[PDB]
Amino acid sequence: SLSIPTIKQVRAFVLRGGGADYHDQGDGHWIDDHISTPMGKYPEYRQSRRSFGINVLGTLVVEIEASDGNVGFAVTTGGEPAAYIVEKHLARFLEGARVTDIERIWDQMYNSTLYYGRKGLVINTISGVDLALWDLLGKVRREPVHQLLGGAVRDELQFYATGARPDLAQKMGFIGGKMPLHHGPSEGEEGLKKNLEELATMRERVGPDFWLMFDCWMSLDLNYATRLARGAREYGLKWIEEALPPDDYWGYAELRRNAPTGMMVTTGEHEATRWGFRMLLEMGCCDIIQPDVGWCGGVTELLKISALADAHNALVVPHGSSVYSYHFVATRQNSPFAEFLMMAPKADQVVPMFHPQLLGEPVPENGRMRLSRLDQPGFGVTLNPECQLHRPYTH
Amino acid sequence: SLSIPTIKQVRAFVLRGGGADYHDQGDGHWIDDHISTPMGKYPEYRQSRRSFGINVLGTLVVEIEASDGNVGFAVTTGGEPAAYIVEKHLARFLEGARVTDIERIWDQMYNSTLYYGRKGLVINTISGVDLALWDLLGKVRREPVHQLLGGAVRDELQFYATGARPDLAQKMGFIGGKMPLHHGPSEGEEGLKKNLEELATMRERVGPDFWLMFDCWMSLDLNYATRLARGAREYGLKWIEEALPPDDYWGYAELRRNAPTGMMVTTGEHEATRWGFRMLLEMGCCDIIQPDVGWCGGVTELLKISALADAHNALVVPHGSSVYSYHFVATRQNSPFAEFLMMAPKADQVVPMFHPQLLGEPVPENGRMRLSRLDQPGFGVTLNPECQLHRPYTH
Amino acid sequence: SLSIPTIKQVRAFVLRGGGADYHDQGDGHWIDDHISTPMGKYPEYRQSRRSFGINVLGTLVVEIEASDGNVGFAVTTGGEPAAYIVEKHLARFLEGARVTDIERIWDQMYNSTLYYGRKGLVINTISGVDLALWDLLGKVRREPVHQLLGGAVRDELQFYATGARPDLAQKMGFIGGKMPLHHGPSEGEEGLKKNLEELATMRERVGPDFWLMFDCWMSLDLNYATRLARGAREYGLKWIEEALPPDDYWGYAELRRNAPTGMMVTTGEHEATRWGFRMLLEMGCCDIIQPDVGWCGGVTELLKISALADAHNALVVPHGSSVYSYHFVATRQNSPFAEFLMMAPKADQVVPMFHPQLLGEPVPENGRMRLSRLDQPGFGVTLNPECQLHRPYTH
Amino acid sequence: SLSIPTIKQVRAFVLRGGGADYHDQGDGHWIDDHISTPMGKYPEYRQSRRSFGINVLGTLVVEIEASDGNVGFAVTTGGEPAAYIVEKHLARFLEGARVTDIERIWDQMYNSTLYYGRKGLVINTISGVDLALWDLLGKVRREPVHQLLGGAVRDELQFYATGARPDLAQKMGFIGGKMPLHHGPSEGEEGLKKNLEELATMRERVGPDFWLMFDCWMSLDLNYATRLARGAREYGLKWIEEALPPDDYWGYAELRRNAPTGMMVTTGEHEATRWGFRMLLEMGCCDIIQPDVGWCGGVTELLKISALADAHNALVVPHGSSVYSYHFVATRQNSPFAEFLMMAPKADQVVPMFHPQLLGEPVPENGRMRLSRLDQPGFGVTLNPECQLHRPYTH
Ligand SMILES: [Mg+2]
Ligand SMILES: [Mg+2]
Ligand SMILES: [Mg+2]
Ligand SMILES: [Mg+2]
Repeated sequence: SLSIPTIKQVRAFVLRGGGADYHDQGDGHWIDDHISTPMGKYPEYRQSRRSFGINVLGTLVVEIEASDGNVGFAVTTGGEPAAYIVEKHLARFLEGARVTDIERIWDQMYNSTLYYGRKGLVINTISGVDLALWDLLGKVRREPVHQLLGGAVRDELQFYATGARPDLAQKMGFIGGKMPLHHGPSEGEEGLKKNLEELATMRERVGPDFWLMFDCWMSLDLNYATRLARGAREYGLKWIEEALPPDDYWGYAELRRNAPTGMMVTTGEHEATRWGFRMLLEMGCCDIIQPDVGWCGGVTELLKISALADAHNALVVPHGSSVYSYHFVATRQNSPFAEFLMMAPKADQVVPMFHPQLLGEPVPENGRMRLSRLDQPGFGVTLNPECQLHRPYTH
Repeated sequence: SLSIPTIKQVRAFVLRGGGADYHDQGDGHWIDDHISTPMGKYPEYRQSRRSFGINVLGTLVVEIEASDGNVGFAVTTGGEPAAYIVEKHLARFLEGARVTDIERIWDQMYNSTLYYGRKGLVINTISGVDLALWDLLGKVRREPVHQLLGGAVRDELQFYATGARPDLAQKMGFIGGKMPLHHGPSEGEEGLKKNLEELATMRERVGPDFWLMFDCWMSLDLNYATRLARGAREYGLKWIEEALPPDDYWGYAELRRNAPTGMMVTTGEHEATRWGFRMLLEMGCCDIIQPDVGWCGGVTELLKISALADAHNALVVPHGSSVYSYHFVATRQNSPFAEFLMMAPKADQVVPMFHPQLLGEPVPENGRMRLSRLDQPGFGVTLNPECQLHRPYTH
Repeated sequence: SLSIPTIKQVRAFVLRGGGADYHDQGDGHWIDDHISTPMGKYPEYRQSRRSFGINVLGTLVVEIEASDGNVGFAVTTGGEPAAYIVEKHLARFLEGARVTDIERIWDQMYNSTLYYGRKGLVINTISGVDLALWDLLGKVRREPVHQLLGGAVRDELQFYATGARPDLAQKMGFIGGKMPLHHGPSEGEEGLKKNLEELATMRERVGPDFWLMFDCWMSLDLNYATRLARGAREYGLKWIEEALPPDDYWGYAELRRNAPTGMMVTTGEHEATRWGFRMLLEMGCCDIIQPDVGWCGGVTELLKISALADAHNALVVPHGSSVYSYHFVATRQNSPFAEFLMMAPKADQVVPMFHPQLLGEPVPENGRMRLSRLDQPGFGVTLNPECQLHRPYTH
Repeated sequence: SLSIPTIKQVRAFVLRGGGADYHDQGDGHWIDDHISTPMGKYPEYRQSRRSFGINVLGTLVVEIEASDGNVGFAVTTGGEPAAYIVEKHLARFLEGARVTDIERIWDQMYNSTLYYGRKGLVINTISGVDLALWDLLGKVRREPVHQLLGGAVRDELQFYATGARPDLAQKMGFIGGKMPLHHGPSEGEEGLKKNLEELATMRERVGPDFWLMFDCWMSLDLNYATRLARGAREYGLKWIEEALPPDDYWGYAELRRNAPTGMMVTTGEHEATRWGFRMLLEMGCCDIIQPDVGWCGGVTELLKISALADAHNALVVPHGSSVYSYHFVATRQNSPFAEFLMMAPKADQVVPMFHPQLLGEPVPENGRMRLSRLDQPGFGVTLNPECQLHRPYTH
């Protein structure tokens, strides 16, 4: 049988400016233009999410070198504190292990960090290592990750675009456009009117069939979300996303019940592990779960989260994670379409989602992506040599 | 990247005499010695399960030849009627497909047979094909199946033994002994006393720590099972298995609630798909689910069933399926120990579980199985040339 | 009215060796002596919790300097990664604020870190800052923290002692002794017998009335915990703590239902926020919630958690946090007794809980602590000059 | 540390004519002009609430003198019978106690009156003493009560006005207008038509965005309330308040379910303690709880009620209690806006809510109140020397 290499060393680097950390941006970007958030109730933190620190972490790069010379890697959000965790804590569970010990390594990472993990940063870190491991395994086997995950179930991926210009997204071939909500509860009725006006304007431009969705980034309360959803019915809003904070399971269940018949309620990008998603599904909190592969626990855990959704006959549409989501969703019956975040400042052109960190990163063409483009080993990308890496720790 | 072969042809064969169909035995075997079943209420069908036709199907052998010459295969219960389904119906979804299209092929087999499937024989058939596909993928990758399923999470498997001699199993290093219940409700109080006498005798021989369990093969009613469990508490019975018919979800939940504190209720060998097991788990029907990989939908579906169990923090101890279960359970955190069926007529020695069909089949060595022993490609076994195959159908 | 000062600067430091991070110990300590944990299923990580990295973070020291010269501080678990969060992210919400803006500062810290927080390390960090804020407010007001929290409701605190020697704790005046469980599920029946033997031995030494408890540090599964509790009834075990991982709300509810009548099930030291505890209380997961003030969100959030418990008429016995818990529990009707960790290596004498970091730290005197002893401003302690602080980051 | 004074004496006085007892009015006031109540079914008690005795108690004034000369006080509804309770019963728990023993004193007051308390008058009395204690503590510390309650979370309070002239309230800067319902179930369809006509007239005058609410003072039945709410949908009614009697928890839950999507159901001004509000929240009886600080148990208990609402992510908008509510709500994230009762006979001008009892009482200016106006110690008000006090009892 094939001689399986062992893991020689694990390394963590930090990278800043775009890439995995969607919000690690500069000035003039739609993704930081008055997005409604839980902090919006404070005027001083309403115009910019960066002002309250959404960009304090940056990107965590994890590299895993095997005894055969192969090197797998992945990028996610975490930066220096995450690098500390990788170098000082998690490395011990990987070094010396066979590259195929995926399930065992994940279990040790999760159980060993349980005392300060469960959700958030620690899970982001575990996800990063996990992705790097799958990248390495793919490289060792000389096959793309989708083939290690049961194979694709569709010949191409179809995308909806997230950004402030759903009208421009339609012209680019996308199947729908998810817009950021710009006004929250603290802006009262005037803000609600402005929210609905924005949706109305886009509906007029795109026609009655193009999909339109609202992303609320955990910024509303039950009543406001209920009224926004009801008011959006007139414009055929397909779904309302992350209306409430992730810990409010009860509120999501109520919102889904009070929502217009046919309109979906989605959430999950800030939820983690099979247990977090079990709570969402069992309490009937949403119609679509949206875990981020780089934050929910990685591919190993997403496989379990996905199977849970399968049993619940629920749709799983991961929070756009570049090739990390593309390789995964291609193999899932429960993920008929995918999210493509428009990282161009004015959302007026398609650019790689994790630009400029990944070389070889495919992007939708007329809103689609042929599976044939994901034919390289692992996740099929290489780290851009132009991105200055920083290794804050060693072990 | 590696050149993935396509599937050239699928073939179905029938084999009789032992093997995958555990009950396809001759005379004098403990496995057919007055085992309590739902038919026990009829004196004419009480002594032998073969009398009511538990051995009417025999073994289904599925072979899948790839364009590179590799041939994967698997064995399960189904015989001629299953071969008909494989050759006349399922073959079309596999031939021409890339060997890595596992998820897509499974979905097509299940959705195309829904009108006459869901559970039973049709799922057994789908499972056999699925197993042959995983064997083939392992051979193409030149790796044992456990490495394709996330890698082992333990260095060895530990087994409990199923048969009429738990005392002898103890001497052979097994961690426990599950014995068949010989008397059902129609045999009244005398039968109940006999059941408890057999347990008492074995408990006396093995000491207070050795695990002892009762397998009831769907033969009881709620009250009888309740009383049997209570009476068995005095002997520290670890669990009572398949006390009721598979369709009685409600009864299982009630039984589990009325069971002695600490004693477990298990079931599942006659349950199929992620949805069947979701019902068992959500309704609180059992403490351990026991799907048979060759009957529940195969490895592909068992992965999803297992993930569901993970979310429910439930134990999964698959019904023994020789190498097909060994390779799978080795990779699951939720499967700490495994079942080994004692197929020797008097359960007084260890013999290959699927004897005589599988050459190279590993047997437990003093109740354990080092993972280092499962180092060959696929499921690591070959079809015994001695077994005369029969090809009932072609396509 | 009193002139309220503003916050001039917040600083984060890292300290190693004992202190707030209970597990940051050296060799020969009972607290690292074969404690049962979720990693115990791996022989390599069974003897020492330090081997899997329970001591990788160390202590986070937060200092908050006000415009009047007063400086509040606190210690908790978090180290360098937590310091990064404090300096690079949280500082902005405090500097310039009036020292009395506690509720507003907490809300901003939590809502600004939601995208990578909710539980774990980020909450530990928020908790440390919150504790330093309360220490500062107490110093500005020139009053002990208990007087800022509604005043004491008892004249003295009474403690139960946690460590491997409940017998010695009895001789030192404590009201009970909580001992660490040393064997988990992977150690089977032999381990279960050993666990019960240790309990039996201690019960024999202390008599039938002295309280005895078992701390399981998230290491069991439902069935094992069920059997351990039943076996411990013979020895009058008062409660079984953290039997299951924090994310298994469903399992806890089941365990509490199957627990011996009168025996309590407790958990919560690894749970955070009002919402995490709402889930525990509403689902009937435990009889006593045990949040750690330095990990659950700080005093500000613990006040809300405590009020929730009040409505549920539930007991709240916070995980011991030295003066940070003493000042809080003294004011709560729902916290009749408190936890005191025996940090002496052999748990054979009383030493300061957060030794050697806090000068002026009060120790129980014959198992009790008169409130008259907590008469100094804030939390009444000073940073030990001996401890060499490290300032990893600035802002 | 600061030397904390003790309580020297507690005194209770009675005051009549306006003030704390909102309904202790004379002729010609909107607050007594055909308000719908549970007694409305009797024609003789329909025109005036005073006719059935809503004004039989008057105001209870509680004074607490400390050893340092400081004197705290508060006003609420209770009069002579409440004074009896204060002087003859509650005084014993306060005199001799340190002014900071807030939690202990409250507990003793509640537990000692449990046999004839729980809700109603007795709790009003406890609330009065509790407020006087917080006023005293604020005076001793020389800080406004909001700073003792975690500090303000907003720079100003925004108010909606309660009275028969929401149109005039809009012109005065208020954010909304809550109108009293004038017709109940016994007036049949004619009365329902008149109720909706009144709402229609006000909606025409104020425009589509100004908030309009209906206060029903416990006067309806489930069906009538359901039909009124449905009929008010046309006029964008924001919420329907106290539709049913306080003991009908089941009815409130049903009403909230049958209510127009987006319209809120509120109640609680006649509910008391953490347990009363737990029942409301857990049974899903309302979207907003409206405890009166002077009737629900005081600030000490409202802190617990508020925390409960926090866990339930529910809005808390206290039933206008002058400075007693202002100081509290300023510190709560869950109380974004406040109620201001228009005590002017024709609701055509702003006058102090507790006029003429409190000197130094702030009032909304153009519908808002800067937190800077609540800068005096305690609740910042003094008893008006012109109000003839009466001390019916001594002890
Ligand atoms: Mg989103
Ligand atoms: Mg069985
Ligand atoms: Mg503990
Ligand atoms: Mg009202």
